[PDB]
Amino acid sequence: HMEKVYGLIGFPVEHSLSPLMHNDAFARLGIPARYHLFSVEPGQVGAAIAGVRALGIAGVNVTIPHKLAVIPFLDEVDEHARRIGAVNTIINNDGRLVGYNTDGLGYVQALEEEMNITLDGKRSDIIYNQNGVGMLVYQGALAFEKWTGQWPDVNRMKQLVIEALR
Amino acid sequence: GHMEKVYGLIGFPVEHSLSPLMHNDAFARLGIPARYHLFSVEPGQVGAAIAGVRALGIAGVNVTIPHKLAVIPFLDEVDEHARRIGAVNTIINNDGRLVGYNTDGLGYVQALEEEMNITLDGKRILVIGAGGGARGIYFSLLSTAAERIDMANRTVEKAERLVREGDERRSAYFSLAEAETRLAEYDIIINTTSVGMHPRVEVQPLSLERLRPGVIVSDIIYNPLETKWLKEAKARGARVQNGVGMLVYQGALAFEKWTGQWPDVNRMKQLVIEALRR
Ligand SMILES: [Cl-]
Ligand SMILES: [Cl-]
Repeated sequence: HMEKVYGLIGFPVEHSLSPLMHNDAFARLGIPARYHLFSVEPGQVGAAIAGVRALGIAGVNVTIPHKLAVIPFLDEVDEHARRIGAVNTIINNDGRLVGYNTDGLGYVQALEEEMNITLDGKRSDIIYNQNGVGMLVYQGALAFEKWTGQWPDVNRMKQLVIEALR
Repeated sequence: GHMEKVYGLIGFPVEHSLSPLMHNDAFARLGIPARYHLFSVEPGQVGAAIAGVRALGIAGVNVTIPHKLAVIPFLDEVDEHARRIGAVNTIINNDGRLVGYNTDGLGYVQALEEEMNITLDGKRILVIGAGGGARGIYFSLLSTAAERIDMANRTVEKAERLVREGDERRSAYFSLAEAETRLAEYDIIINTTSVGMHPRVEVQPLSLERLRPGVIVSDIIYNPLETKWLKEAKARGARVQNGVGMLVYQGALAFEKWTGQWPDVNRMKQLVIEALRR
């Protein structure tokens, strides 16, 4: 079968662990696809996004330093991402590119699940190299769910991440 | 873990390709951090796709119908052999600079010499058809020590035009009718037309009536794995070859151009044949 293409856009991206967790998750769920790393120099972000649409790449995550840069090139941006003024997740719907930001929701969810608490109280270090691991995994999983419609096994993603960071 | 490099095919359509099958298996057997994908590119979306290749850092892509001519303006450089053919089927991305090549000719030739264990020295060759699928083969054959490379085509003027681009000292142009009458004058006969290809199988590129026994009859068609033409040639005592080899060597040459390593062609043929017989 023809696998769909996904990946991470950023500069640098070579040491990202997103491929590790996403690819294991695709396989686990029998999803014909692969997650890659796209090193995009500042100045070519416009061409990278136009490139995503033209090549039919299914979707891409966006890390430093393009979260803000990709916005003018999308066809639609989620009100939340607009407000934040940053996008870390893009999906290509038959040519229409929509931007989302799962960094926040991801931090929150990973917090209350890893700490087993509820923010309704006063209402951790995101650096993973509480860890930022939970955040890395959850923001990715939210993106994974947007693309595939399936919520991946986060415990497995965390396990692979941690093991690698060690 | 290492960053996988991205390769793929651009065209419209691309889903039928066997390149992923071949390349992904080769990357695995050789321990190469990479994957070959399929990228559908609509006519008029070529400039954006190429710009994408540069921006995203895609290592290389093959090009097929109907973009082999259309991609040229977006390339920084085009190999001399590809410029002569006027089509690019292989692009390598050298850290931002795109160079195009065409593996048609060498793919065919190298597969012929190896599969049939022969040298082209002094061979009298007849190429049938004068289309894009024949230009690479024709030009590469001219670079060998073949005795002659003649060309036959239904519309003789197209063959004449191509021969003028060639030598004219070792190559003459003929109509299919003329070619059939002098079919005995050739050591190797090559069909580059799609006559006999799926689904219109019960027809042949040209009559083998005057074919000599023991000569080589080469058909680049690989679907079916044996055209009516090849079957009859075998019956007439000819050594035969379908296009599987060309397809494979086209892939191997691009693969080597990209990685610097020559893949296992027998393994590639094995997978290809299985996919075709499926
Ligand atoms: Cl012409
Ligand atoms: Cl072929």
